Amino acid sequence: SMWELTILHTNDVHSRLEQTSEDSSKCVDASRCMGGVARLFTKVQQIRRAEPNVLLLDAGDQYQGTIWFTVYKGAEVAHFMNALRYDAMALGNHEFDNGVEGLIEPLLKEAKFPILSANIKAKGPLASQISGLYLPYKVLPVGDEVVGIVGYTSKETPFLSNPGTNLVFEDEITALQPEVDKLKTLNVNKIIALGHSGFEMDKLIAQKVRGVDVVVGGHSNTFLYTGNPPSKEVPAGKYPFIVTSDDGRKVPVVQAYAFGKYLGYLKIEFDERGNVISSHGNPILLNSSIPEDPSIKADINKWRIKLDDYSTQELGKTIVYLDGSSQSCRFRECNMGNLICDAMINNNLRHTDEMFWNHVSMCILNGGGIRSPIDERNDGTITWENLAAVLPFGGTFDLVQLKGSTLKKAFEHSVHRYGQSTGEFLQVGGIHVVYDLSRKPGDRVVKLDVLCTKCRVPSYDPLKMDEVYKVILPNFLANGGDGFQMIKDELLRHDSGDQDINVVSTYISKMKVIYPAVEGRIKFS
Ligand SMILES: O=P(O)(O)COC[C@H]1O[C@@H](n2ncc3c(NCc4ccccc4Cl)nc(Cl)nc32)[C@H](O)[C@@H]1O
Ligand SMILES: *[C@@H]1O[C@H](CO)[C@@H](O)[C@H](O)[C@H]1NC(C)=O
Ligand SMILES: [Ca+2]
Ligand SMILES: [Zn+2]
Ligand SMILES: [Zn+2]
Repeated sequence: SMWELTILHTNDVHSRLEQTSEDSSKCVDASRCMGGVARLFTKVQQIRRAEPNVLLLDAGDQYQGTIWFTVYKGAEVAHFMNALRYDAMALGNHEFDNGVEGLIEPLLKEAKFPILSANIKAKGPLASQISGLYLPYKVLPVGDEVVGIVGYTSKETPFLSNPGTNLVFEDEITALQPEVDKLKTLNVNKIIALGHSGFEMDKLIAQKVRGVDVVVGGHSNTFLYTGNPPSKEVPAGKYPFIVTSDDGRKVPVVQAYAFGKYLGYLKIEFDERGNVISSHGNPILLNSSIPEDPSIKADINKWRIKLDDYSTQELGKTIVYLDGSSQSCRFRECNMGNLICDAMINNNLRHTDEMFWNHVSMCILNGGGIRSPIDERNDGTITWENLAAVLPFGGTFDLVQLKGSTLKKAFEHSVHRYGQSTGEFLQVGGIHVVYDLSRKPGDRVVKLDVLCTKCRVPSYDPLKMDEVYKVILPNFLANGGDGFQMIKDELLRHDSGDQDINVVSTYISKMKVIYPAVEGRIKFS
């Protein structure tokens, strides 16, 4: 006999509860808007009504991304994931943004579906407090069968969030294998690994973890597609991505990009012993052709009311596209990057009573901290909401005194694994950097000119290794985030500065009309 399972899946929704523009920014032209829970619901229901055996799965990073999360703090996530009748979720690295308390009380206690992570181990007083609220696996009934779903979360989570020192993030493969074996001994022949580690780790899992039939991932924002893709996202491989396992089997790996723009859709065809005979599908583009469900939309609008406080007051206006996309800001100079740094610099110079930092002209900004673009087409209005999506962490723009040799080392770190859309890539201000990627990591920086401080007229002179420089940057980087160990360890002074979003709102309010360009601050050769 045969048994067909349809896996529906989302990942990295990032609090895009409402429908959004093509590029994930705030929705304005509703006729061309995409995604959102209301639209998703409609599509999920069409599938549920057509297919008898269906599972709806999330692979983490529902938390953090828009004012939805700033205001409702995870309660919106639980509430609307419950309304969509999610079958399971894997804990993501952003689910630990508001601490463990901020995971437990809004989400884990209010979610009506199992929330999973096998490689997160609770220790000390936390263990008994959190016992049962998340699980390593869940065995779900699906018709006359059962499907084991085993959870995992990125080992990078303690460096990217706030899980605390009571949670230990074990290696995924080590953590998973006993759980998958345990399931086998419980006569569970169909096993899905749902987790939040990235496409590369998902592939390793499929290869290395005996017993796993399917891997449904997230974290890396990977778009997979079989055929001609329906939008601007460039596929990284076929959907499903077939990994050939060490134990001689074809294991489908899947992911569904990000921002609720696509619903992932995989039909698995199983035998009576839970082996994958075949699988096919593609991620479904959630566009205007799919109507928003009326009930969910009405419910969204009810919850929306509280949020409209953050959209009312126009801070200012842009007359250019503010390119805060991952694809620009992690790979090259992006004008949103330049806007944010110029604001960091400018706002700091307002504090004239402070003697030490009032000629600071140099800025570095982790591109991965830039989380949304802003559109210029509705008279390019900029509200607080628009700004919250760009900078959703709520950190500070701190001030550091760094040696020249430290900065060279940071800019070397900035491109040490270039090509993988990682967040360490540095947007800059008062700095003209030139990379040669043909060279090896640790020696990719061929030119690094910075603005002189001890000079009457500021010009760009070469960074000297033994000179000392004053730089403005996010506290995340100052605290040694994004693997910038050299900053934390080699900084000479570190002063806590102003709140990130306030700095950029204050700047925009001051300027009225903004038009940041790409000027050749970061060049390649
Ligand atoms: O998003 P994901 O697809 O799950 C993985 O993205 C990874 C990238 O995001 C950036 N990042 N990560 C974290 C991060 C932070 N504070 C994290 C943080 C620290 C303490 C408390 C709460 C939080 Cl929330 N602050 C900035 Cl200003 N930037 C950041 C990096 O650039 C990295 O490479
Ligand atoms: C929605 O996506 C489908 C499938 O890619 C496409 O054929 C259709 O034109 C799209 N409709 C829009 C953008 O209105
Ligand atoms: Ca099996
Ligand atoms: Zn994410
Ligand atoms: Zn993530």
